[PDB]
Amino acid sequence: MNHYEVLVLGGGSGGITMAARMKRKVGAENVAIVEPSERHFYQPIWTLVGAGAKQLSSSGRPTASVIPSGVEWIKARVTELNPDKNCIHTDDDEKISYRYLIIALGIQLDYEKIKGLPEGFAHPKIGSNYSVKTVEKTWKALQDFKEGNAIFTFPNTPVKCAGAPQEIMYLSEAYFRKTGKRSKANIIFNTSLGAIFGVKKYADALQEIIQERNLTVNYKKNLIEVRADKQEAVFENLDKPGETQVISYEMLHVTPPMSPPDVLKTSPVADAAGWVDVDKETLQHRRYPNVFGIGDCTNLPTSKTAAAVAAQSGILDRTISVIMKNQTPTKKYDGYTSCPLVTGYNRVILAEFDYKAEPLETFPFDQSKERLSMYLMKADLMPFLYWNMMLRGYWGGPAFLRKLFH
Amino acid sequence: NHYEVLVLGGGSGGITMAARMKRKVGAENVAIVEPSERHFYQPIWTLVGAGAKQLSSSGRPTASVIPSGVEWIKARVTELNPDKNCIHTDDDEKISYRYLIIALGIQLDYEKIKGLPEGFAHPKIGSNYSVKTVEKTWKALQDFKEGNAIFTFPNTPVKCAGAPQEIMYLSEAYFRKTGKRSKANIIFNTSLGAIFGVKKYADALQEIIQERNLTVNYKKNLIEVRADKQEAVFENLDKPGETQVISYEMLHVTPPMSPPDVLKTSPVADAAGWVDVDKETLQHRRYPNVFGIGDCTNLPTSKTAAAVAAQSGILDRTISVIMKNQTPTKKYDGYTSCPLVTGYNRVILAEFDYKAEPLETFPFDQSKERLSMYLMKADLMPFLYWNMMLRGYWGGPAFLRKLFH
Ligand SMILES: Cc1cc2nc3c(=O)[nH]c(=O)nc-3n(C[C@H](O)[C@H](O)[C@H](O)COP(=O)(O)OP(=O)(O)OC[C@H]3O[C@@H](n4cnc5c(N)ncnc54)[C@H](O)[C@@H]3O)c2cc1C
Ligand SMILES: Cc1cc2nc3c(=O)[nH]c(=O)nc-3n(C[C@H](O)[C@H](O)[C@H](O)COP(=O)(O)OP(=O)(O)OC[C@H]3O[C@@H](n4cnc5c(N)ncnc54)[C@H](O)[C@@H]3O)c2cc1C
Ligand SMILES: NC(=O)CN(CC(=O)O)CC(=O)O
Ligand SMILES: NC(=O)CN(CC(=O)O)CC(=O)O
Repeated sequence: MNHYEVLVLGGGSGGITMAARMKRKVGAENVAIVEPSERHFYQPIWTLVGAGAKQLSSSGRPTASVIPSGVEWIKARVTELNPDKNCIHTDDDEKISYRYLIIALGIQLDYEKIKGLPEGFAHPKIGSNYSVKTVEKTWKALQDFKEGNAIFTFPNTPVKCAGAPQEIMYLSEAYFRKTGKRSKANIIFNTSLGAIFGVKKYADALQEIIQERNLTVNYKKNLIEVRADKQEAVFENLDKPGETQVISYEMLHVTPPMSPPDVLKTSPVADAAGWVDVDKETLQHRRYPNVFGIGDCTNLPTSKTAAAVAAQSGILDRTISVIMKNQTPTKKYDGYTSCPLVTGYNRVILAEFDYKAEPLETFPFDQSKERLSMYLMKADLMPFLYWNMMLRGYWGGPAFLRKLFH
Repeated sequence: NHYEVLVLGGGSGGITMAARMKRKVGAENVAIVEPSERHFYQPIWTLVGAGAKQLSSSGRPTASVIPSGVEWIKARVTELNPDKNCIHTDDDEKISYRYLIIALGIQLDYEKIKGLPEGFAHPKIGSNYSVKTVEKTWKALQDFKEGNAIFTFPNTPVKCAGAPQEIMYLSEAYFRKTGKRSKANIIFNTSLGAIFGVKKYADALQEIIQERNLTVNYKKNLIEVRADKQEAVFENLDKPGETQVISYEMLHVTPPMSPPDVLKTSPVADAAGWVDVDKETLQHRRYPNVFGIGDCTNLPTSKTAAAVAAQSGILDRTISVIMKNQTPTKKYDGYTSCPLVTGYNRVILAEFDYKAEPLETFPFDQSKERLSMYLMKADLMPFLYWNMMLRGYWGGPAFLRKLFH
């Protein structure tokens, strides 16, 4: 069997970041990354791409260019995990064993659970910022909008970046105003959830925006079907089983149902729901002590964000090092996570919070207010620091800077 | 091989639907894919765990309930390719169909709890949800001397939401009748924030919980069992990262549950792995020749055999009208029932619908503990299950409800 001291499953945000940290602990030649995709994306940029404010090209880099130098890149798809014999399988029929395993497989997009998708993306007026293949379609639908309903969906599953499904609504609302066609747009947010946001301090701020900008939010309404032919969308009422609603749209933004990667759903490393089953403090696996998880694929009960990944990477780095000395971990993850909500082409509400769903703000001023400073940070600073600091393993939590500023 | 109607699963919904469609398309045009040699009426296991009935009475050979002339393919489904109208089995056989009925039930995942299932090799721990552990529940009740009697409820969907607490009420009554109620601290450690999701019966159970000094610990989920040390670890779902290690003299485990593995990645599943069907007609949302019944579906109601029975009448008509190139008319109302055994001689018959509101068959108040309803569940309904439901002659109780009113 091909073998590595540290095997990283997934070459996305968590995988690359952990690979860089592990290169410095065990040496590059002793780390491998299993990743089939040729390109690595900073997916937060896609919110602004779908709003015409950023280029798709700028959100990605070739996977080969972010692989830490000297780390082995296995360009393949994991097809099975056998933790009881410390090995995995790839779709090349290659078997790889490990001393330590880091699982960073992200979350899976399930557009096809929506009837009429993804076939319907071949038609105009429908987009989705959650995929490289549909994010630009959001912008074209926003551009080509003339009159009617502008509908935005939130599915009945876990999601990554719970703020992005509505960020694009606020940007869409602002685009209509600057283009003079706000009068002609009826803006609808049909969300499976019962609340606009899970943290009150920020839910309150967004509700103020919903009121002042004439937005309609229908709660517990989930998209089940798209008739891209007829520009019709069917929504189910989760509170009244059986009841469905057909509504026309002049533009529709779809947030797809999402699930654990297929390979994990049936794996011994998953919990009953398919997520990597790890200690919520240390990120060591609950049942396989040489297995670790990070990012969207875990059952860490916090919002699945890249900011969360960075905080987790600092914790996991310390967990693994301590276990390699057969000591007990002491540093505990607090559920830190962050959704910088873009509320317009020049404003961001920087939501930061923790396992308790209470604010945990880095800056001493009130981040529930729309701010230009926070827009610039997200749109211009954070991508630079992602490629050049986070992916090299030198960005953990902002806890350091939060306590500096008191 | 090809069959007009292919039924996946030879359980409650599978056998029932096979019997009904035998009468629609002919027995020779129906097949059942089911690997298990024994078929169980699982509600009895609640009383087996309490020592009130024998496990032998719970099951019959699978061969004994297959409708005459229907093909029993004793194998395990391993793939579903609905776009080519076929499935694969663990015999490397490929079977095609004109219509597919998916009745694969729910899957139990004891191994997601560290220390299980190997912990069942030790004493003092049982589970009524498995044939291989339900009798261990009864022995744990027997051997209980002094300490904590722990009953759990997981953080996943469940079949029969009432059973995890039914065996607690029976266990309480058993300790009174053996004199050792004084020596038992009895706790229901549940992942949920409520004792029951329908208020009328939630109030009834809460009054029973207070009157018999039972402890309910909400948002507490079993994550590990140290069977050797008789210790059980719970996570606090309200404070991620916090745990609690508890000693037990008796532990009853309700395991985490999930969709069958073969469905988790299947195109017929919704994003969560449940069979994605219309909530009223039970026809699949994306493949119009596919149907779902029972625990494997995403029907948003309690997963119960009574729900299967009501669903079998709707699905029978749904499939019949589709065969006649017509659109289905009759809607499923989400009817389901958990007849809660509250003691060795009493039952709260909870019946409700999609809106989580009571829908009682009888005109009297079923919130009250009743011997009539105990006698019905313990003795009559098993008879009616083997002899009417599994023959396709039991659907919704709607008719009886309207008469009895
Ligand atoms: C539109 C949008 C906007 C967002 N905005 C923000 C934001 O403003 N702020 C924020 O913090 N977060 C945001 N996020 C979330 C952020 O992108 C993710 O949380 C983060 O990328 C998670 O990292 P990860 O490593 O867990 O997964 P990913 O970065 O998604 O990486 C997973 C990797 O696993 C690979 N993989 C999958 N299956 C297999 C397999 N079987 N074998 C091998 N490899 C496999 C994939 O190819 C991928 O490279 C946003 C997300 C979206 C979609
Ligand atoms: C302890 C307990 C007490 C209960 N009490 C009650 C009660 O009082 N009232 C009530 O209404 N309900 C009760 N229930 C629930 C009831 O038993 C179930 O809801 C009912 O059996 C659901 O039927 P089903 O056909 O959907 O699944 P099942 O009856 O479980 O049948 C599923 C079948 O699918 C088969 N199968 C699985 N995977 C595959 C595969 N890959 N290929 C082929 N076949 C496969 C299995 O072998 C099984 O035979 C109770 C359940 C338990 C565990
Ligand atoms: N949905 C709306 O249009 C406005 N709504 C806000 C909401 O739905 O939460 C109520 C209000 O403004 O008083
Ligand atoms: N008891 C009944 O309702 C009919 N039963 C008879 C029985 O098994 O008791 C089935 C049959 O027709 O043979």
